[PDB]
Amino acid sequence: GPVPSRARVYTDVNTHRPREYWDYESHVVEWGNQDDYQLVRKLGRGKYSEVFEAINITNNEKVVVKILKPVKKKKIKREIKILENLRGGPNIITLADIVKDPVSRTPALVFEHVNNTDFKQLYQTLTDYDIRFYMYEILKALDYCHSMGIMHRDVKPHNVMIDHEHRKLRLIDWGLAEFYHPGQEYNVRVASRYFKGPELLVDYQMYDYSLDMWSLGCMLASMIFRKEPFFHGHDNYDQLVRIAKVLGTEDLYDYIDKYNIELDPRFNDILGRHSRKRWERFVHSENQHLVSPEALDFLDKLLRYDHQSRLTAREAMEHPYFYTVVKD
Ligand SMILES: COc1ccc(/C=C2\S/C(=N\c3cccc(F)c3)NC2=O)cc1O
Repeated sequence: GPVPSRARVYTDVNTHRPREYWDYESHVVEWGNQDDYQLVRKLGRGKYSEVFEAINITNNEKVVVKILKPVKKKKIKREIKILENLRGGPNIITLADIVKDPVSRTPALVFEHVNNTDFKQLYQTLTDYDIRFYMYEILKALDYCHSMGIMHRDVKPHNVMIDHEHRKLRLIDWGLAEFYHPGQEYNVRVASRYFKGPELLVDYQMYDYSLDMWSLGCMLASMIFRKEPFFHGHDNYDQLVRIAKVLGTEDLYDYIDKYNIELDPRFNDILGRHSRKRWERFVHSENQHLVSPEALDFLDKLLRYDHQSRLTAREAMEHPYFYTVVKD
């Protein structure tokens, strides 16, 4: 069978936490007052929820209300428990309340509000310095949640809220996040297609926090190279082919051979043979102001097939790419 794997950091965090910390199925929700919140406008809809701007009438402050569609109560408790565990951490969205919506007959999560700019327009305006600054702020959030025993599993631009006026960043949408337990096998149907790590694309279930670092590398590559998304697959099979055309097929085979994994035979006629490319080939006159040797080295150390070889969040924060970022 497949070779097992463990996280190289924060491996035992949940082992030595009290069971109440990670045993989300036993969590007892503390419900707030549903009439404290007045919905103002709908902001979005997903497969699992709708999100609204709202006003908390007990303080006349804007909040954001996520009304869940019906889903396994286990998954609802998981997201609530994770949000409560991480509340107050650096750049983690703050869950302010949980209420029962009388119309949907489901829980409604109430969050702090972020006056954000959509990434489609924000990414066209960010400077080299802005990108380093906000990448550092995302790493603070990821090192925190990893240090707290949690993997996010849906890192992508749409889940990073940025109020550019106040240089404020929040990592949102913890609905796919999970507790890391050594040796646990996880669902590989997580993350958005363009941000799925090779471990998900080869169906390796014993993955860990390092999945988030692949997704972050995909974000970085799209920003410094001005190509969004960077790995633009048309389905989950073509997604791995897009990656292999950059990282090469020999190291893909080294990866699956190390964990004694077999590729889906449907790759026999689509994968081809590809050399590993140098990142300089993606540099051109319209993105070179966002590229430096430090940026390419940092990106190279995030985008590794082997989840065990990627920078950890803490290691990433030590990288020379962040030397120019003003520290507080
Ligand atoms: C503008 O300010 C904020 C915006 C969002 C959030 C928190 C969210 S949105 C979410 N899921 C979605 C995403 C898209 C569509 C959908 F129907 C649900 N999960 C969270 O935690 C907090 C804010 O302050």
